[PDB]
Amino acid sequence: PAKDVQICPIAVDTTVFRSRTWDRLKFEIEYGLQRGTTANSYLISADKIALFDPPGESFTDNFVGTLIQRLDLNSLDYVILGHVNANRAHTLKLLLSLAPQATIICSNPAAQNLEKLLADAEVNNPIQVMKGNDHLDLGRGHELTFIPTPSPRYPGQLCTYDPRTEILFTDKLFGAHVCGDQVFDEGWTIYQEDRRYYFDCLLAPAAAQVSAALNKLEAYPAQTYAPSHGPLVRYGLRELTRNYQQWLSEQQAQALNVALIYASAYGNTSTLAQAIARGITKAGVAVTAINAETSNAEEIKEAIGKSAGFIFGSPTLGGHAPTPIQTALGITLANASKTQLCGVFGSFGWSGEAIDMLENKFRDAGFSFGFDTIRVKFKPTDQTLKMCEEAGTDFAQALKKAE
Ligand SMILES: [Cl-]
Repeated sequence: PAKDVQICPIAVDTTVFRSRTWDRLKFEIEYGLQRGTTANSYLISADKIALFDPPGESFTDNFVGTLIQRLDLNSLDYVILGHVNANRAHTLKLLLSLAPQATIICSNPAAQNLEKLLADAEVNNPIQVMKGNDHLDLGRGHELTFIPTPSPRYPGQLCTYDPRTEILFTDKLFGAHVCGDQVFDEGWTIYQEDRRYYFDCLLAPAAAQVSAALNKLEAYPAQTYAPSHGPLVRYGLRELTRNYQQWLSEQQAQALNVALIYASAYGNTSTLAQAIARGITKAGVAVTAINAETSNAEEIKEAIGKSAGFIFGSPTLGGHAPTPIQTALGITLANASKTQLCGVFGSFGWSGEAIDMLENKFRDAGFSFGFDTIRVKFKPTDQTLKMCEEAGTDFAQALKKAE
């Protein structure tokens, strides 16, 4: 059917707003099972009123339209962000015009990102940054605790625990891209494929960071996970968590590993990276995704230190690679043995010099390539993604053959 907003009370003072779509939201590998999705927003209305995670651009208008019918937006005290991107920032522009009094609650990386993304918006709501073990009291026992859970794709990711309701707001962790009528997750098997596919696409290339996150989240006695996507996780909570533990262990235990180092200004090269990673992991080879824009030098040395191959993905910005890709290249060249398999991909518009530069440097430095250098003009399509996944598989097979 058409996009809607499903509203449901879920705990004391707590309501979920699920923006639902039965169609494919984006051309991203994670939407591949084509079972639709939801973007979940949450409202805690106590002595103070907090809204978690307004949905992105496809959902902006239905969401604001629905929300104003339920809430006087001038009474909104807080907008809490589990993560930040241009997609979400679009909704925030409208929402914060209507709720000029509200304070933004988010992680420090999310904050810098938001400040960038809203540089030319007129909105100037204040931001309160939260780090681990910070609190925010909404009254009536809802003393929230914050838990940064960063990953290469979501550097600003922030989880939130509400002890009054025993809900852990988990943002991108523990979700599933599936649109259904059930607000809650009764039944294990119907969601099992979606949950594993979600893990495989989003989390497997960030296994060390995701393990670290789950380690922190164990300290909170959650009875429910309230994720960005899919049903709320109540009936499948323990089972899903044990499966995560097992899947993470599998990932970090595979004999071969690929360092996939990328950057992306508008998301295109990132979309390609996800696809290539999935082709690699589905072939039984681990991926350590590195977002060069947010990573540090020791991160890269470490990744290159344990990898059997490395792959660079880069956009072209004024005819050059982004600065973080240039510096990552140096660390890589300074540390990688010439026996590592090499790959190059990227998206571009008018020109793709960054790709050419990287291919040349790696060839000159005597590396063997595991797939033909990938060049995508502007926005990736379904076909593009499948080709990239197949390249990742190809890369993986080439590594396995080498032992
Ligand atoms: Cl983020």
